[PDB]
Amino acid sequence: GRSRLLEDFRNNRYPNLQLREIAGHIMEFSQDQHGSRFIQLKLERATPAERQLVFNEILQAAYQLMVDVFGNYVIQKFFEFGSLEQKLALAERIRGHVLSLALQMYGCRVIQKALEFIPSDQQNEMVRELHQHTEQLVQDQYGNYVIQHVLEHGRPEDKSKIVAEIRGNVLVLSQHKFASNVVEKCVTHASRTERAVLIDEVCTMNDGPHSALYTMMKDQYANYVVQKMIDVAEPGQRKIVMHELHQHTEQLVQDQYGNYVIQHVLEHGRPEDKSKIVAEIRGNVLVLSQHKFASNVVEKCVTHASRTERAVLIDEVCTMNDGPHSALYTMMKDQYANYVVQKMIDVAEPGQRKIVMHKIRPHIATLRKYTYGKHILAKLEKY
RNA sequence: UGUUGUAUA
Repeated sequence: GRSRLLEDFRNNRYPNLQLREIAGHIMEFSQDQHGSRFIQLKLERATPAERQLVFNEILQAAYQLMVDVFGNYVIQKFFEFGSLEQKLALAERIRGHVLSLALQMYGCRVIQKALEFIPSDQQNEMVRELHQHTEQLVQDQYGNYVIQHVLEHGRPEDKSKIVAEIRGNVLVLSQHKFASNVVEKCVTHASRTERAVLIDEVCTMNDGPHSALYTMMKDQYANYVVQKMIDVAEPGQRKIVMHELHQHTEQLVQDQYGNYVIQHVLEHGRPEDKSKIVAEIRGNVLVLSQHKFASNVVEKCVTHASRTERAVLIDEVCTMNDGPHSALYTMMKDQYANYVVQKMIDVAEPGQRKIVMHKIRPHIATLRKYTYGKHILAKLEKY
């Protein structure tokens, strides 16, 4: 199916091939893996005369290039390094097809490039086509990237229109694999008023017997939205969001997705929020350290809480008993809590580390017999 | 020895 020229260029002939030599073959080269990189490289150091010759061979069938696995890079080159007249002619071929391209695996790259480098009257013409289909775009595996592009670099008036389509479905779209990222970009990149309205929407609604925010923090996708809502909420709303988190801390530290929201607060939140999380953990360090999910939260607590809060959690482990065992001994033998013991050794202050080593000392000579306890021994060979 | 989400050769 390939021309002789393309086949030979692929098979190492013409090591000095120039743009002018492949006249009449631009469309075929563009739809070829190596023909496309050739045109892209050659365009970079090509004269305006050459670039225009290339452009005339792709303009008619430009759409076909936009939806091609290899040709879409060529279209993108002209949207970024072509003449004003070339950018505008390509925008004309796009007119009436923006939606199809934004829904397309390669077309959506071309749309984002066009939105970034064509003039304003053409950006607004292109965005006008999209505003009629925001609902579909927000949930599409490719269109969601085009919506996020507008939110990150578009003009405020256009961001506001995207917020209006999301205004009302924050809870549902936050649980959507593709749309949850758009909710994030709205929360981070829209106006102050629009961010507060979106955050307030889930603050004021209930999901049956659950608070909407609690549901979101348990969701595989919406937990990322809440983390962003925590990062950008103004102080008054932030306290409202955090109140839902604190009320459900015990549930969330044991949840497969909620435990990351708790850790996010421990690593990047305010210290008094960490102090309240620690106060819920206190008295349950033994049990939570043995939990697949909560054990990670216990680790973040001793790492990021205050000096005395960490000391309290470590001292609890040192002083509490598990039936006839010391809690430390039970923790060392557990598949998860052994990691907590190791982290506690690492972060303890020398005086407290000595107390930890004292409770560990009777067991050193027999840790090798334990599936997980032996990793305490392995670690201790650095102390 | 232990847990989270979409981008092109």
